[PDB]
Amino acid sequence: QLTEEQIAEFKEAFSLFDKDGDGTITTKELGTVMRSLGQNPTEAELQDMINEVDADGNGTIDFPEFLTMMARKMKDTDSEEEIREAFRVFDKDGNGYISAAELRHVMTNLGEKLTDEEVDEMIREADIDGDGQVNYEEFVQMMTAK
Ligand SMILES: CN1CCN(CCCN2c3ccccc3Sc3ccc(C(F)(F)F)cc32)CC1
Ligand SMILES: CN1CCN(CCCN2c3ccccc3Sc3ccc(C(F)(F)F)cc32)CC1
Ligand SMILES: CN1CCN(CCCN2c3ccccc3Sc3ccc(C(F)(F)F)cc32)CC1
Ligand SMILES: CN1CCN(CCCN2c3ccccc3Sc3ccc(C(F)(F)F)cc32)CC1
Ligand SMILES: [Ca+2]
Ligand SMILES: [Ca+2]
Ligand SMILES: [Ca+2]
Ligand SMILES: [Ca+2]
Repeated sequence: QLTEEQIAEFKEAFSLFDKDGDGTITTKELGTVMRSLGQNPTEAELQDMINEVDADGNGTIDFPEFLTMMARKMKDTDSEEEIREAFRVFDKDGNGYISAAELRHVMTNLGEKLTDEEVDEMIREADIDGDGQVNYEEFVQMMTAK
């Protein structure tokens, strides 16, 4: 079940979307985060994404709704392609490995300022074989909660 550590981590993640700190993520905020990741949704696709997670139907996502979404899990059968595309946003040089440098660049473009200690830790926790990098297989497992 949801650990307290995961809750604080998810609250941190929540703040990457909730730019203005008003406690809700709007389509505008979702749009700017997606664009920072090289994605380009239309105002309509942005609305569908919010509506899939919007529980009380008020058009925006508050922390409980985000936590709920984040809390839940699915198998790798759940669009391996989405995972593939996400991997590609990190693996900027296309070599098949996410380096600490690549992880840092992505985070910075997202507006998250990590030190060296934090980047290595994020890497260390996803790294299975111990080479200090995250390959696609390691990435998949991080995502599929297994
Ligand atoms: C001031 N100092 C700034 C950096 N933040 C957290 C750094 C990134 N971070 C992180 C890194 C290592 C170990 C735990 C965590 S919590 C966390 C949760 C989500 C994200 C995310 F957002 F990337 F998904 C990033 C982090 C801690 C406080
Ligand atoms: C049922 N299953 C669960 C719901 N979604 C998963 C996450 C929802 N959502 C989303 C939708 C489409 C594509 C990517 C994403 S990531 C994401 C990030 C933030 C939010 C935001 F902003 F709303 F918080 C909503 C989403 C897929 C379908
Ligand atoms: C639950 N247990 C811990 C979580 N995962 C590893 C998560 C590593 N990870 C991370 C770690 C702490 C805080 C936030 C994040 S988000 C994130 C994003 C990219 C990567 C990247 F790019 F390196 F792969 C790794 C992580 C492994 C299983
Ligand atoms: C428990 N089960 C719940 C669902 N997933 C959530 C996705 C992984 N994720 C993550 C992992 C550990 C700690 C914090 C986070 S927030 C986060 C932010 C970005 C990414 C990234 F990298 F994709 F950009 C991945 C994650 C984790 C495992
Ligand atoms: Ca907001
Ligand atoms: Ca809502
Ligand atoms: Ca790479
Ligand atoms: Ca590795």
